[PDB]
Amino acid sequence: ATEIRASVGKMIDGIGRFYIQMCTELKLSDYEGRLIQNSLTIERMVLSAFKTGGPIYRRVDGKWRRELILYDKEEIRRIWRQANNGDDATAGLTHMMIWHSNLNDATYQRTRALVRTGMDPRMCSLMQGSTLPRRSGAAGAAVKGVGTMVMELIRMIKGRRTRIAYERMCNILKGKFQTAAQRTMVDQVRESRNPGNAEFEDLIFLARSALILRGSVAHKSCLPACVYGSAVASGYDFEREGYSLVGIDPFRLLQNSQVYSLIRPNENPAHKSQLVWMACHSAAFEDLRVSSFIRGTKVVPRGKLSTRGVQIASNENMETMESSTLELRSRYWAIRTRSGGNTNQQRASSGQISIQPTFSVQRNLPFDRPTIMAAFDMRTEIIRLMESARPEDVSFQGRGVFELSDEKATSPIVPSFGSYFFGDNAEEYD
Amino acid sequence: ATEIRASVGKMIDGIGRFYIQMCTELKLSDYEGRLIQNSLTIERMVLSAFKTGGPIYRRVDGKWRRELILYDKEEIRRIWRQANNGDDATAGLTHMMIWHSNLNDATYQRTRALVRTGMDPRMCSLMQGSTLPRRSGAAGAAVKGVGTMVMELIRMIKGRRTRIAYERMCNILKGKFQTAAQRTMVDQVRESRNPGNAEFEDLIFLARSALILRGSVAHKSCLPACVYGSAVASGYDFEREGYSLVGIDPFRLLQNSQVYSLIRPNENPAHKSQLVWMACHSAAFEDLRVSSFIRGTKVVPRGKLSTRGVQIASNENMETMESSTLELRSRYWAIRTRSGGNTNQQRASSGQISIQPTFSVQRNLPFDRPTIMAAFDMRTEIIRLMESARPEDVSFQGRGVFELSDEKATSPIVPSFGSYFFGDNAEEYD
Amino acid sequence: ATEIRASVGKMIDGIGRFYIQMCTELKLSDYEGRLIQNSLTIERMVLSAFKTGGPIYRRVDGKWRRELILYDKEEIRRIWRQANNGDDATAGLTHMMIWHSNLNDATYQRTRALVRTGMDPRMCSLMQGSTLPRRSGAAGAAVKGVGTMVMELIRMIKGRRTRIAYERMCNILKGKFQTAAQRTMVDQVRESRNPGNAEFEDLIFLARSALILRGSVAHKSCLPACVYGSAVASGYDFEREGYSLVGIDPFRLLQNSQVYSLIRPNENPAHKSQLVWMACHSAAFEDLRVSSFIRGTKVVPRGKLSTRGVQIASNENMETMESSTLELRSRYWAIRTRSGGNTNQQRASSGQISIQPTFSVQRNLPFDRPTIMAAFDMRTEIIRLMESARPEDVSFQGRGVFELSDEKATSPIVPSFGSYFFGDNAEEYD
Ligand SMILES: Cc1cc(Br)cnc1N1CCN(C(=O)c2c(-c3ccccc3Cl)noc2C)CC1
Ligand SMILES: Cc1cc(Br)cnc1N1CCN(C(=O)c2c(-c3ccccc3Cl)noc2C)CC1
Ligand SMILES: Cc1cc(Br)cnc1N1CCN(C(=O)c2c(-c3ccccc3Cl)noc2C)CC1
Repeated sequence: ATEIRASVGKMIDGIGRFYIQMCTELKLSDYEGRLIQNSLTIERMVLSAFKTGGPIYRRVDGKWRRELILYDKEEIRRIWRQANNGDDATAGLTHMMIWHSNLNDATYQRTRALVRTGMDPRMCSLMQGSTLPRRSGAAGAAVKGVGTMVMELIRMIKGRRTRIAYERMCNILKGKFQTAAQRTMVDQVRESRNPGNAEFEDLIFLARSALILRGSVAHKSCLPACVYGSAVASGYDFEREGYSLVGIDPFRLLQNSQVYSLIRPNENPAHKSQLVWMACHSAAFEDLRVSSFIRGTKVVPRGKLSTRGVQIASNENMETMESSTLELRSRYWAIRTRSGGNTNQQRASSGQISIQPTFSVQRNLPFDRPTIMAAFDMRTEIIRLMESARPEDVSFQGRGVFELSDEKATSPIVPSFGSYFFGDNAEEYD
Repeated sequence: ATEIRASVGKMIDGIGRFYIQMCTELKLSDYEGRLIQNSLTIERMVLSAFKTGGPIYRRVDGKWRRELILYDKEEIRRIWRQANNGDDATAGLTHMMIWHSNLNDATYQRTRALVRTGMDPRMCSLMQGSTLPRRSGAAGAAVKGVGTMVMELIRMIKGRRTRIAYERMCNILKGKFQTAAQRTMVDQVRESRNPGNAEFEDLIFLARSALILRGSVAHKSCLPACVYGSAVASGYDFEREGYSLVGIDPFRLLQNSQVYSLIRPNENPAHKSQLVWMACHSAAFEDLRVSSFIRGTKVVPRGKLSTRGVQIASNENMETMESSTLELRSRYWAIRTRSGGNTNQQRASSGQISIQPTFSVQRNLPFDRPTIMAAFDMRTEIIRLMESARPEDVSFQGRGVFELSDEKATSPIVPSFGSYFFGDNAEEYD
Repeated sequence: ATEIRASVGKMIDGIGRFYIQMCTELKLSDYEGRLIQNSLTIERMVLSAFKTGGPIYRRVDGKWRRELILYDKEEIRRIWRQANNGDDATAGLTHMMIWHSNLNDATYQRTRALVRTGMDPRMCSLMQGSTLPRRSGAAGAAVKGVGTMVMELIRMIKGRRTRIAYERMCNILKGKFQTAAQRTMVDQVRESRNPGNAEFEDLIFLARSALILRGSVAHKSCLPACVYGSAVASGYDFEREGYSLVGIDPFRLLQNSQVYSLIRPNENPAHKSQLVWMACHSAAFEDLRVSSFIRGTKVVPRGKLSTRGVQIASNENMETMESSTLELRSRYWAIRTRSGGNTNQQRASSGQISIQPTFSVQRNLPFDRPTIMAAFDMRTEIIRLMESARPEDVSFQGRGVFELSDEKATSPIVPSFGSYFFGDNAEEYD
């Protein structure tokens, strides 16, 4: 833990020093450095570098102005290495990619790409890290969802270093599955010589199963570089204090930060805020109920958000652009989990699925129909297993949210209970 | 459109002139002519004529009095032909039958007739135009529901002009089905020589399918004759202005009309009003949600309506009868559709049917169970097709309600969302 | 009825005289005699007698004190016989056992015992009278649930008087089943020579079926002995007035009684009250909706009750114990039923399970999916039968609740509509 917090603390400290350096280069005011659109361009530039540029937004005579500029990749690559105490520091780079991955996950549906891969577009909840490059970091692998891994595997299916890269991705997917049955099917896809349609059919099956028997997918609060830099500048030592991606730290940092955003004419700044909050705590595919309870205010579905993406395109004119504060704080916090929830055990039950009439009164007599009727080769084992699962089943027994002052997660608050962020479009009402 | 509005405008103009004529014959006051019970008798008389009579209600010394009278069928038949500029005018007649059909559809469940035909009594939503005579008009055919057509077909199954009338009804049903699979099954029932139990079994199957893969059934706002007549009298020219059954016109006319009803001691006039509003816009089997949103006030299920039928029987005594205004106006309007909604296409999906846990918090993990589990000869094609359908699926993408001033349907309002009018009795709570 | 009310009135009159006698022996004040914990010990002592003792709670110098004492079984057995006018009076004894059975049914989940018997722990609603001894009274047999009978039958399966006791329990279970198919399966378990796994598998099947096709299980309001005794003492004659266990009498008696309870530091007295009210009217496995409507205030699930059991263990210290009034009255009353609801008939339907679109408006088009899709050896007959059942189906047509003044059940009030008491734990949210 101390050792982990030490290295994490270093890479966040690196990103910070880099951002401050980059902010002085461009001669940006502190406020300007803390504009989200400016942070994303600077983040983009260091990622492309490993000519490079993008739009940078300044404040001249009461109006927001765009001014795209370019740098040498070598100059940036030099500035990054040196902000990270000599080392090449690839870890801090994939941390900015995962942040971009998370914001993409909240902003865009990847339906157009799912159909090409022959996948059900209703698998979006399985698509964490889909806009993340194949062969990302170890951190990138961890964050990638079951569906993402399946999609990457099909692209391959559809040069003996190709076979090892195939087996690598199979093992990444296998390690994510929490049941033996699901894992044995991955062995049958990996062990296959010259993969084709059978493996395609198998991976589509496995994806569907992961909607019920969920895979272990890592979640990491990753913040725009301007949040870290602003903290390094203001006198916070990430190396002496350490840092966590899954503990309280990102929540605490956001509670001590103020980021800004460019907002368009018709857009609701509160809705823009939800989007960046969701991305910040990797929450695109969380239950809206749990997000809402943590944040304090309601977390509304994508289709009910009166907002477009964070990035302002080259097309649109700056004259109508205004700048708003992003509300990125929370009521409570919670530990970010690697778990997909309970998949097996099946240790007893405890519950009630029907009633026995005591009073002679006119009424319907409720019963849990799917569950009662349910109880009446590896695919067969999988089907039977996911037929046993009920939406009513509770995962993460005992674990709860925490107050912002409870840094050591001493006193968990267990909450009393629309769930899907992407279940509200012109074709479906979920 | 202009040509259609021209003929529609003429037949509504005919009905108007007829009603005014009939109102002067009976020496009725304007108010009395606009009593719904009086309109229904006059409507009945011209339909029977093609001795004939019924109850007529007057206002003598502060009390409502019933006074049944009879006319020569020939005299009525003469009065109808002449109000319709010489022509026999059968179209205007079937328009009054469809109005009666719609009021029946809202007033009575046809369960007793469904059981005799060997049909599930839960098919009421398929029963538009069931009280409409076999071999009605072309308009009558259009308005008749899938279930109605099936019921008529069984009565036949249970004289070579019998075979053509059989094939006619098959084609009416076929034209209503929006899938190839459903249509090919109708060919197999029609092509059959000497129909029997196989065809009975096939048509029962087809009826069940039409609850999910819905048929194209026409909907026509048809108003009591007293509404049209009152407009002709007050100076409205249906021929110069044209008229529509599916556009704004009936809504606009109702917004400029005042009809009355006889109300019994225990009855809620507001509930009586809902019933006649439902009948007026052919809405017996609509989603109560959409009816409520259009009308402005809640549209309550039949079992929660403290009202009986519009017609006051010969048995009941007039001394307790009072007269109320029927509230037949709306907040908005909407185009009446021929469509049954989306049945096929299956072009991608876009949506979310599960969640991925981000926070370590005690909770259930929702998922759309029927949908996920779903994906695991013409009857087989039909079953597979209706197993793909979800109640969550959206039909009529882009189309919405309109303000009463938007005559050209320029600006659609898409609404934000109990659905069944007949799902609230002593045996079922739907 | 008069004859039944006569004998019931006698046994309740016996229990009363016994309790008063026992209260004078222990030199208890009236208030103390009406403390629920004191009533349960006295009840326990007469049941064990047929050395015996338990805790008795007094009020000394502003503090509650525990003082366990013992009696001769023979002395108690003498006191019971004589309070019941000479007779041995076993009936009044099983009435106190059924009361304890009901309080257990409300207090404890029997999941740990269900798993040992190889039964689904979600069958709790079938477990009325599980803590009641095998071979109880005839009254005890009636009150025992389908699941209880199955559990007892397995214990047997897992000395030719063993065979008759086996056949006896089979007949008790058979008489409870409301369908022929379920009854014929019980014949196949009973007729079996040397029972084993086939019978185990059959009885588990039968238990599952009874969640949908419910068995006829008796329900009896049985009150703590202190309620009866307090009424005998205050001048009520149960023998002249008669008494009922299923009519108005227990409701009326509770409305004229005041019982007390020992309450722990953290406990909500209102929640303690719900628990004893539930036990009093045998309502552990009723729909919470109907319980709430009758009682007047909400009847909360077990997991949301901030209370533990009624009995205060020898471990816990009395110094923190305070005494509260138990709120055991109701808004209305209802007849306690022997019926499990409608299981067959299938006489038509009457209802609506889909809609037909009238307006061209963007929306989902609801339909009852399970019901529509449903319609597409004795076990097979059972499966098909329970596949026809819908949670929406109405049982007890016409029957309703009554005002406390309507003793003759003249005017039934039919109510307008969380259902499970045990569907709210750390593993399931039902
Ligand atoms: C930014 C931040 C990020 C994370 Br992850 C957690 N904690 C954070 N802060 C740091 C600043 N902070 C203060 O109260 C301070 C400090 C201060 C400075 C550093 C450490 C502690 C303290 Cl207390 N020095 O002056 C004031 C005033 C609030 C908590
Ligand atoms: C009855 C009605 C049915 C339908 Br379908 C649509 N529109 C309708 N009306 C007609 C009457 N109306 C008026 O404002 C008028 C008119 C008037 C008369 C005819 C046409 C237009 C007008 Cl504007 N002449 O005087 C006043 C006053 C309201 C709208
Ligand atoms: C206890 C009780 C249980 C059941 Br089961 C039903 N009814 C019950 N009571 C009895 C007492 N009670 C009274 O009003 C009385 C009576 C009285 C006493 C006995 C009978 C009737 C009456 Cl009215 N004698 O004085 C007053 C005062 C209320 C109703």
